[PDB]
Amino acid sequence: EFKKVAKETAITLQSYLTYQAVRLISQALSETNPGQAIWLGEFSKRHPIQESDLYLEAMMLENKELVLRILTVRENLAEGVLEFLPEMVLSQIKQSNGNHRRSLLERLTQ
Amino acid sequence: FKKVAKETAITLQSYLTYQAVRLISQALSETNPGQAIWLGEFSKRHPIQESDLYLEAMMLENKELVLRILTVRENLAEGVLEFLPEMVLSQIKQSNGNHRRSLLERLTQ
Repeated sequence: EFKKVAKETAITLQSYLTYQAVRLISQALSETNPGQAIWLGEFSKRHPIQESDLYLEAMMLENKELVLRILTVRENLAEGVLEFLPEMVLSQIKQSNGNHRRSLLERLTQ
Repeated sequence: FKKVAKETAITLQSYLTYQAVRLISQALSETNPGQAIWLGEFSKRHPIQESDLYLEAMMLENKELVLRILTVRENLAEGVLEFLPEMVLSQIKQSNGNHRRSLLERLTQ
């Protein structure tokens, strides 16, 4: 029952999947149309993918076709990845937690 | 879809840690301002986006806080992870529609 945190994490996740889409598409383009990939690279320097909506809106001024392609790719990733995440993250934290704990307590002894 | 899932899972891990620290600091600033102010200074010196290093770093300075972060992040992790796929997937669809409509309008305008 921490909504503020759920909200901010969801929003973060949204932008991250957006970035994750741009990553895939960038690789694709680095093969197919290099000149366009160079553009995408430097575009992403001028605009933080962290504000994905501001990023996408900004892109509309330059390459509408890509925006659309991003919107699609991002949603597919979302479908493919989202459901596996809770189990995945929870046990990662658990394992990480254990290792830090056992490590920190060993330092006290040693 | 596997590589993405792992990278996302790591980020989310890293992120929830941050989010924990944040929540802890909010309380610390209400309670032990000296500690909170130190926490601030520390965060600047060590990048939270690197939790595992960020934590090991802090193990050399405030073991008691490290252990608290670990407990706190896991509480959030359990309270939040579950409602995440519905929220994000829905949130994307919604942003997706707006963006499409906006864009397709601009095209003819």
